[PDB]
Amino acid sequence: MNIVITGAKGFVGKNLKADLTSTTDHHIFEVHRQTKEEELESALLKADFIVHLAGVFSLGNVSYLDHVLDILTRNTKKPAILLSSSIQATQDNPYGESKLQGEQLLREYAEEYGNTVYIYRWPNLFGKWCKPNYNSVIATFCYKIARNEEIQVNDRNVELTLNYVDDIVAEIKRAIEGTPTIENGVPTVPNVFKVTLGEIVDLLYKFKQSRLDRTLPKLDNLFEKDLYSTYLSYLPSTDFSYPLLMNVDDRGSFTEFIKTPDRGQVSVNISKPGITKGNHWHHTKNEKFLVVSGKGVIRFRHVNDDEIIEYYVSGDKLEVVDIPVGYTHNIENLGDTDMVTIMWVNEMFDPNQPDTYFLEV
Amino acid sequence: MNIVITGAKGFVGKNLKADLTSTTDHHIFEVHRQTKEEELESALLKADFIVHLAGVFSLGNVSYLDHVLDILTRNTKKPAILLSSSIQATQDNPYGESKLQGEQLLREYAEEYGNTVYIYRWPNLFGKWCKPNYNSVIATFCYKIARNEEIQVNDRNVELTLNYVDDIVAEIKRAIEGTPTIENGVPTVPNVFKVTLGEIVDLLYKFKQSRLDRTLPKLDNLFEKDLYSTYLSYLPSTDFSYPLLMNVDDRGSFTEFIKTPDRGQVSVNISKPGITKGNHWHHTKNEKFLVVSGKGVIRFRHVNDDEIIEYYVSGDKLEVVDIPVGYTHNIENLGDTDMVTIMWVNEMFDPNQPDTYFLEV
Ligand SMILES: [Zn+2]
Ligand SMILES: [Zn+2]
Repeated sequence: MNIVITGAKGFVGKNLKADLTSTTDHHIFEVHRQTKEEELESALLKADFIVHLAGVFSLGNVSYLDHVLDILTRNTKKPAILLSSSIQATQDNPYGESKLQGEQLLREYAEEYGNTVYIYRWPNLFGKWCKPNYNSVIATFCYKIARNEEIQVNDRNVELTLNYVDDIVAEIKRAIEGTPTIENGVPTVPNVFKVTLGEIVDLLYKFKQSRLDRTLPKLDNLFEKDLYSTYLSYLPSTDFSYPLLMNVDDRGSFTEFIKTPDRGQVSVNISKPGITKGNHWHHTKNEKFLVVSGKGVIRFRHVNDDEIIEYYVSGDKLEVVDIPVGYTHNIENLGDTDMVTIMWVNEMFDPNQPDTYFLEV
Repeated sequence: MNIVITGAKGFVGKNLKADLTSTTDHHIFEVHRQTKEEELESALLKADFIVHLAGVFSLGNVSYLDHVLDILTRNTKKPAILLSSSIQATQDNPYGESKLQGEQLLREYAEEYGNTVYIYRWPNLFGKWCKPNYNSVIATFCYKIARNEEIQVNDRNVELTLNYVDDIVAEIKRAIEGTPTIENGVPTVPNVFKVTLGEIVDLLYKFKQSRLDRTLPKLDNLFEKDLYSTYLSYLPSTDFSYPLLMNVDDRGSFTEFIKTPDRGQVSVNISKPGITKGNHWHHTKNEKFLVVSGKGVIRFRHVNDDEIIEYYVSGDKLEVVDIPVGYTHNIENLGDTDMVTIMWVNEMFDPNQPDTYFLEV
């Protein structure tokens, strides 16, 4: 079908368009405030569904929605209309009152012409293509912090009610096919978050500093997860990468990749053609060795024993070798090319309280 | 100094010995129930510290502690004595009463001869070298489950009070140097756990099945962490490794390594000498690429744009490249040897709700 998006050059617009063009077969007609009146009528008349995302001469009727509905008046089919209103319609301030006037206008128009309408009262939004140093405080904070530019926070206790652009787009796609999410008898976007400005700033700064301490976001917390992804989007195009700390010597190198306080950490060990590393055991520290290039052996020997157990392994067949506690173990490069072993460990490395003890074989 | 360990062939014994010999300079004399009376006197007389871990002719005094104290009677120096009693001393059952008689005996002996004594009331213990199908229900469960042998659980609600052998050993080492952990005026091992048999069996089964779904233990939960390490110790010496699921084709392969619900997952991508993979973008799925062998490029292009950004990278210099949302990206092998890239992703892969969209460049 034909979908027209008013305010298509906006934050939600660019996102909805990108998704719809890739995820669907529908013909998408974009409408922005620089779309000659000629095509505006064109697209509107062709329309099967209208996603009205656009905004709201010091005198005179300048309502854009009014104009749009006016033109749709000559549309054979009764295309459904989606109206993005605000939770501000409640409050009594110019912005809220304006958005309220828009709903009212649309319901009246609907009762006369019969178009099915989906009116949502969205809260503040956040997500990737929002513009910084404009209206969105989150986009501004992400953009600045990712550039070590200082930010200004008047009150960290200020609460924010939000919806992530991903939900917004998923809900619109659901309305587009007549299955909107209803709650309290009205269409309403799911997963609304209530967060403090302070919590946001902390999270953002943590995201930036996580680059250095190889830290990760708590991914089972929806808001944090969504915030992390949007933060990444405001990254300078020349700052997508960062150098890791390689510990180098004659045997090769050992590099930490990812560290977490609850699921261990993973590092990369590189061993030169003939060296052997290890020959030690642990009380409770334990690992998972995975060689992704080269070939060699991982040897074990229970502390109270003489039998040596060997595990020949290489990058051709990917297999993990657990390192059970209480066994000294070592790993050796048996090939002529560097051996690279990915190592997962159940805890952070601490030279003061190490849990590793030297013991050959 | 000289440390004698009675019951040195026991669970805590083997552990204390292993640690002390590697972590310290002290001379360790092991004493077990097969140590001729000759040396028993020998070691006891030489002793500077006694760690009494040993146990408690249907008629007659058969108390081993009584005998030990008797011999120490002829020890010039007044070596400190550590006595492992049980929280059972409270209860009124043969075992508890016995352990109570031991404390009493030691305090009386101490008041006369002046030896400083450290009396602890330990709960049930668990840890690596405990023997299965004997007294420890945890060791038995680990040993069996790791062998797909069925287990028998009469009541899952049975509560267990435990101490992990690591704590036991750390506390003894602290007493050995006169700085025992005091609580309620008595020496007491830290980190006591209270767990249900059912919680234990669940955890154990989860540990075994985690092998297949590439899952990880919740490492910030002390009991689980300790339990996981002990479970690994009961693994058959021929079952330390497991095969990973390699997705193979012409371009190379993609293998999942580690999966978690809260910190993402990491996989291993292997690319043949000239292929290119990717050419897609995501809404909120994001990654971290790290090439550990070979060389190539990671290309980016914002969806609403034409500029192509390139990141030349290889295994010589280890550097992570974040994949920001909203940019299509692809990675290509520019070398003549296979390229292996470690890939961390913020969420599990789901072909139904994929968050990946094809888009060249
Ligand atoms: Zn190790
Ligand atoms: Zn990707």
